[PDB]
Amino acid sequence: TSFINFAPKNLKLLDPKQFPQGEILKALPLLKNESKEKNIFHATLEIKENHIELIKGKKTLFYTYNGLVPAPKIEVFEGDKLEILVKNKLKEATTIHWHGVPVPPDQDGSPHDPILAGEERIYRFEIPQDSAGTYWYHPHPHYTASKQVFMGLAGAFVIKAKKDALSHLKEKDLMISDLRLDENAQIPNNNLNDWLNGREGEFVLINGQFKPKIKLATNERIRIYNATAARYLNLRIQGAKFILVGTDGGLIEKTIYKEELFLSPASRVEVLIDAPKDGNFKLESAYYDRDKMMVKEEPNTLFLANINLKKENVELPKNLKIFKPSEEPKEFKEIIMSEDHMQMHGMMGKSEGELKIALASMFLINRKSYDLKRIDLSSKLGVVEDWIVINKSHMDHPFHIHGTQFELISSKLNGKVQKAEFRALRDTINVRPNEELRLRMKQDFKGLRMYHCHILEHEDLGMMGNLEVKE
Ligand SMILES: [Cu+2]
Ligand SMILES: [Cu+2]
Ligand SMILES: [Cu+2]
Ligand SMILES: [Cu+2]
Repeated sequence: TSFINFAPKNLKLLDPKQFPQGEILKALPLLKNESKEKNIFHATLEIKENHIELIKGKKTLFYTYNGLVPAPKIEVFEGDKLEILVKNKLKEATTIHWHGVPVPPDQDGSPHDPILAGEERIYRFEIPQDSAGTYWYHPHPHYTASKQVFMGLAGAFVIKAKKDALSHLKEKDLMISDLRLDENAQIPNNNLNDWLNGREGEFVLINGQFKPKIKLATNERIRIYNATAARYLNLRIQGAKFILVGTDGGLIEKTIYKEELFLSPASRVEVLIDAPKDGNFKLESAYYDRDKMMVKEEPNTLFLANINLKKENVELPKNLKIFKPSEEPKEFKEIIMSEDHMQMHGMMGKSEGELKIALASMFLINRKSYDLKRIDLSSKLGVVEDWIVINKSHMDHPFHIHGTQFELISSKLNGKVQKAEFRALRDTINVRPNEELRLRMKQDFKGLRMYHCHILEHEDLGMMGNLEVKE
C-alpha cells in the first residue's frame, strides 16, 4: 500500500483567478508520422517529467507525453499498420493502454507488461476494418495509474474510416481533463476523499485550457472525450442541442437528438451541435449525484467554456452506419461490483496506516480484490457472450473491459427493465447503484484482458479482475 499517499492536511489550493483563462481553444497537436509509406504510421512517445510555467512566478511539474500538455493526438485510418516506440523516462514503471482500441493483449499496456524506469518498448498493431471511433491513450501500470493520469498523462487517439457518412465534415476535438493545483501551483497527492470517490481536479480543462473561448459551427463533427479520472459530466448548451452521431466504437445507426449528454469517466462521443441561428452559448455540465462519500457538495452547475456558434446547414443521411444484425450470445458472464465498509466505519480511530489497509480491501469485483496473478474468468476466442454487470454498491462505477467494444442490450434498475434506447458500441459504461446491465461482446485475440471500474482510484485500490481468452 506504498502507492497510497495522502496530501498534507488542510492543504490550500490555488485561487482560480491565477489560472490562465478565456483564451481561444486550440486544436490538439498531432503526433507526427515518421513514416512516408502509404498506410504506415510510425512514431515515438517519450514519457517524461517537465516543468511548465502555467501560473506566473511558478514552474509546475507535470508528467507528459513528448513534453506536451495537452498530449499529442494520434490519428490513423482503418487498415493502417502502426508502430510506436515508447520510452519511459520517469523514475517509476508505466504502460500505455490504447483505451478501447482493438489490439492484441501483448500490444496493449496492461500491468502484466510494464515498462520499467529508463527502458523502452515498441507497440505494433494493425488498425482493423470497421474500428473507426474515438479513443484515448493513458497509463495502466499496477497501483499508480491514478497518479500518472492526475500528473498529466492522457492523450487523444482517433481511428478514421477512409470514407463514412460524416468523413467530409471538418472535425473538432473537445478533450476534457481535470487538474488540481495547490497554493504553490504544484499537483498534489490524493486526499482520503479522492481515494474513496475518485479524484476530481478542480480545474476542468478542454485541450489543456481553462474556461476557453471555442469557435464551432453546426456542420462540424465534434469528438468529445471524458478523459478524467472520476468526473461525471452531464453536458448541455442551453439554447442548443447535441446531435449524437457516434460513441466509443464509432458511428451509431441514426442521429439521436439530446438536450443533455451524460458522459461518465473515460467515455467518448461524436456529436454535431444544433441551434436555430448564429449565437454565443455556454458549455456547461449539470451536477450529477453519484453518491460520493464523506462529501456534502453544492449541486452546482459547472461552467466549462464559451461557444461562439456559426449556423451552417449540413446534409445528414437517413442512416449514419448500417449495423450488422445482432448476433446470438453463446455464453454468459456475471460481474458484481461491490464495496466493503466493514472497516472505514470507525474512521475516527484509525491511524494513517490502517486507513490504507481499509482502502485496499474495500472495492470489489465478484467479492474479490485484484490479484495480478489470478485468472478470474475465461472466455473463448471469437465467441459472442453476454456479460451481466451489476452494481450492488451505493455509488456509481463506470465498467470498462479491455480488448473489445460491447453493445448495451438492456438495463434494469429498481425492479424495472429498460431496453437500450439505440444500438451503440462502447468500451466503458456507467453502472448506477443497484443497476443491472446486459452487454454483448466477443474477444478476437487470445491472451489476458482486464476489466475494472474506470474510476482510476478504485482500479488502483483493486476493483479489477483478469479475463483469459483462449482458442
Ligand atoms: Cu482506460
Ligand atoms: Cu482500457
Ligand atoms: Cu484498464
Ligand atoms: Cu468504482
